[PDB]
Amino acid sequence: SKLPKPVQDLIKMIFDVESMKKAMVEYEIDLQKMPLGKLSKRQIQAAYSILSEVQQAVSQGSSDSQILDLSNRFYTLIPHDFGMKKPPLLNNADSVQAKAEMLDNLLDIEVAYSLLRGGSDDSSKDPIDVNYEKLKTDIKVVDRDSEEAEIIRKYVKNTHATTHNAYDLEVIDIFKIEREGECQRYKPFKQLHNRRLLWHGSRTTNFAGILSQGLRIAPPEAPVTGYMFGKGIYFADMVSKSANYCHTSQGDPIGLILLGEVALGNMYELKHASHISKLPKGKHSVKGLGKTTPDPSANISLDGVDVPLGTGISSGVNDTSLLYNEYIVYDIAQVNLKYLLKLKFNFK
Ligand SMILES: Cc1nc2ccccc2c(=O)[nH]1
Repeated sequence: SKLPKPVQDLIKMIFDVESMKKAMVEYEIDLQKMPLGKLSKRQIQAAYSILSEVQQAVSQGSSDSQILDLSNRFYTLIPHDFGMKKPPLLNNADSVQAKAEMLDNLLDIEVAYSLLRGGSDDSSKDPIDVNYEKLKTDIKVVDRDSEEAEIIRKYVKNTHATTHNAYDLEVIDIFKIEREGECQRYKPFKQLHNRRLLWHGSRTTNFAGILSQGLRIAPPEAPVTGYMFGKGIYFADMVSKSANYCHTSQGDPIGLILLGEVALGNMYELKHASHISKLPKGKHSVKGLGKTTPDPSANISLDGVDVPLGTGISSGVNDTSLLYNEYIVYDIAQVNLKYLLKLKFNFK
């Protein structure tokens, strides 16, 4: 009752058990054999190791049956329902990427559903108040006419890529967030140079986890797929690049995005896929060099932090496998989430 409507609107939204169920069904998971309440960490941890066993087998060149065994084992562990359609073999990069994408969501779906059942949920206290406390995060509404509000709205407007011409982004709510202990954790990197305010798009069902446990790196068991520069935390300077990872449908055009203080330091600027996790001496990050970059001449120093809100301009790089820039850090302590934005997607 006692929280601002937008802050409340956000809790019910991120803690929706019905939205969690929707995602499971969209991954073709058998909710009769694998309900929301059966999902466990060691089960998803096991599901990662099988995908890593699959990608190793395919690489080492295995036999139909031994490769088929891991496909059966994965589905036996994570009950799937394909109806009358035959179960698709997990024996290729597209097959593993799609299952690895699912586990990421299922990981943050578990972390969220566990929170909901956890705690001394009694009766007198408003469901919102109860759940907002469980995130261990100070969520405060940013005023419409504030300084930061104009900066954040300039950033959204100017960094929307010409390629991403399928929606128009519309800002609904801006929240100044501060995760419990994050500043104490980030403290060793606050002094570091090249600190930037960057974007991070993610599915709505993952935010109760993102605000609960912060932005995280894939576990060692996870297959090394989907991401261009290894297991690390990925950001964009282009809003629409991150906004794409909200997976907003025409029926559900409401999604959430992030702005985190990423302590980049000396960036190991690459142009083509390169798995590392272990950076080179003196480097603190990786920068995926894109053909299009926000105007470096139009940089802003909001709170002594670099904000590349420049209009989309082409960088002088053409020998690169990347359309737009991306940034990766391999230490979760180098991130410090500042804002959470509620965005409307207006499809053409
Ligand atoms: C999950 C995720 N991956 C990304 C990769 C590149 C750039 C941005 C993102 C992002 O925002 N979320």
